[PDB]
Amino acid sequence: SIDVKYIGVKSAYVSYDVQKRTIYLNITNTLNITNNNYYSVEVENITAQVQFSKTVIGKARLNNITIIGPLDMKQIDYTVPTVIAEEMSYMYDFCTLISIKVHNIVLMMQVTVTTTYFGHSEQISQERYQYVDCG
Amino acid sequence: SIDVKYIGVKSAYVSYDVQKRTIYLNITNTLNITNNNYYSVEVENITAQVQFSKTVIGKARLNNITIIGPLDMKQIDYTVPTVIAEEMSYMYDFCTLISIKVHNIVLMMQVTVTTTYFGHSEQISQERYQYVDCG
Amino acid sequence: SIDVKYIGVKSAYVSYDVQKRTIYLNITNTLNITNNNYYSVEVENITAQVQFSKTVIGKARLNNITIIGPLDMKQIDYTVPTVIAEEMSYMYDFCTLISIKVHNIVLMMQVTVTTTYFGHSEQISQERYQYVDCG
Ligand SMILES: *[C@@H]1O[C@H](CO)[C@@H](O)[C@H](O)[C@H]1NC(C)=O
Ligand SMILES: *[C@@H]1O[C@H](CO)[C@@H](O)[C@H](O)[C@H]1NC(C)=O
Ligand SMILES: *[C@@H]1O[C@H](CO)[C@@H](O)[C@H](O)[C@H]1NC(C)=O
Ligand SMILES: *[C@@H]1O[C@H](CO)[C@@H](O)[C@H](O)[C@H]1NC(C)=O
Ligand SMILES: *[C@@H]1O[C@H](CO)[C@@H](O)[C@H](O)[C@H]1NC(C)=O
Ligand SMILES: *[C@@H]1O[C@H](CO)[C@@H](O)[C@H](O)[C@H]1NC(C)=O
Ligand SMILES: *[C@@H]1O[C@H](CO)[C@@H](O)[C@H](O)[C@H]1NC(C)=O
Ligand SMILES: *[C@@H]1O[C@H](CO)[C@@H](O)[C@H](O)[C@H]1NC(C)=O
Ligand SMILES: *[C@@H]1O[C@H](CO)[C@@H](O)[C@H](O)[C@H]1NC(C)=O
Ligand SMILES: *[C@@H]1O[C@H](CO)[C@@H](O)[C@H](O)[C@H]1NC(C)=O
Ligand SMILES: *[C@@H]1O[C@H](CO)[C@@H](O)[C@H](O)[C@H]1NC(C)=O
Ligand SMILES: *[C@@H]1O[C@H](CO)[C@@H](O)[C@H](O)[C@H]1NC(C)=O
Repeated sequence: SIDVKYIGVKSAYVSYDVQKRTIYLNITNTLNITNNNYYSVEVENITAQVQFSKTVIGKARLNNITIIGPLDMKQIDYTVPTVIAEEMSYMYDFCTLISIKVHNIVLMMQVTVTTTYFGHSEQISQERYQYVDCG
Repeated sequence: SIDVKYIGVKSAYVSYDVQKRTIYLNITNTLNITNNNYYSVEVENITAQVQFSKTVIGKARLNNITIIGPLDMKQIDYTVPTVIAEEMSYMYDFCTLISIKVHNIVLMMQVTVTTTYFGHSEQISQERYQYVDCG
Repeated sequence: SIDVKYIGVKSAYVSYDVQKRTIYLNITNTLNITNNNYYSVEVENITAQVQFSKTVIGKARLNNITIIGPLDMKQIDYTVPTVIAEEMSYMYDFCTLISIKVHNIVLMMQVTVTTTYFGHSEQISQERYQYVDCG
């Protein structure tokens, strides 16, 4: 949330990179670094805080009632066939893949019916994704 | 949340990288580093905090009632066949894969019906993902 | 949450890397490092804190009632066949795999019906994932 990077290959503060087939002959490198860093993140100052929830019921009739959670899956159908016939023939199935429901990165976080939240929360993702490398 | 990186190959503060087929002849490297780092993360100051929940019921009729959790799976069908016939033929199935429901990284975190939360919580993911490398 | 890295190959503070087929002849490396690090993470200051939950019932009728947990699996069907016939033929199944429901990394954390939470909690994942390397 402050100093988040995505760095492909090389990361450095001071880099004297030298690579194939070079001459580094009579150099006189000199450095003088002062890199102070003061972090005061998420410092808080609270005198009072109240999280109050009340429920009063009385002399009431509560008939057929449903409270359903956030995500519901019902009557979901995946009906993928694969019929292959061959009579005096040549078939060369190379790098053939059939992909059905699939995830890689799944993060859920208090997806509820009732929630009273105070504070800090976050979700950070960094990857190098690559599905198929079919050479 | 502060200093999160994704670094591909090389990470350094001061790097004098030298690589194939080079001459590093008469150099006079010199360094002088002051790298102070002060972290005061998540320091808090609370005098009072109350998490209050009450429930009062009375002289009430509560008939057929359902409270369902966040995620419900019902009547879910995966019906993938694979019929392969061959009569005097050649078939060369190379690198063939059939993928049905599958996860890699799954993190859940207090996905509830009722939640009273105070404080800090987060979810961080860093990977190098690669599904198929079919050379 | 502070200094989390994902570093591919090399990690260093001061690195004088030298690699194949090089001459490191008359160098005069010199260092002077002061790398103070002060961490005061998660220091707290509380005078009072109350987690209060009460439930009062009285002279009420509670008929057919269900409270269901967060995740419910019902009537889930996986019906994948694999019929292979062959009459005077050649079949070369190489690197063939059938994948049904499967996980690698699964972390759950107090996904409940009722929860009163105070403090800190998090979930961190770092990997090098690779499903199939079929050379
Ligand atoms: C630097 O090095 C080269 C070597 O080829 C030399 O000829 C030259 O006199 C040097 N200079 C100093 C200032 O040392
Ligand atoms: C290097 O940095 C320090 C930091 O104050 C300074 O006092 C000094 O003059 C600088 N130069 C040299 C040659 O040390
Ligand atoms: C708020 O400021 C500082 C904390 O950073 C502290 O000196 C002061 O007393 C705090 N206020 C109260 C009411 O505690
Ligand atoms: C509502 O009540 C009737 C009978 O009073 C019942 O048949 C029906 O199933 C109830 N509603 C639901 C959604 O179940
Ligand atoms: C640096 O090294 C080279 C070696 O080829 C030499 O000729 C040169 O005189 C040197 N210079 C100093 C200042 O040492
Ligand atoms: C190096 O850094 C220190 C830090 O204060 C400084 O006193 C000094 O002058 C710098 N230079 C040398 C050559 O030490
Ligand atoms: C808030 O500020 C500092 C803690 O960082 C402390 O000196 C002060 O007493 C705190 N306030 C109370 C009411 O404790
Ligand atoms: C509601 O009540 C009736 C009878 O009073 C019952 O048949 C029905 O199943 C109830 N509702 C549900 C959703 O079960
Ligand atoms: C550095 O080493 C080389 C060896 O080839 C030499 O010729 C040169 O005089 C040296 N320089 C110093 C300053 O030692
Ligand atoms: C190295 O660092 C120290 C730290 O204060 C400093 O006193 C000194 O002058 C620096 N240089 C040398 C050559 O020691
Ligand atoms: C809050 O600040 C510091 C702790 O960091 C301490 O001196 C002070 O007494 C704390 N407050 C109370 C009420 O204890
Ligand atoms: C509700 O009550 C009736 C009889 O009073 C019963 O048949 C029914 O099964 C109840 N509801 C549920 C969901 O079981």
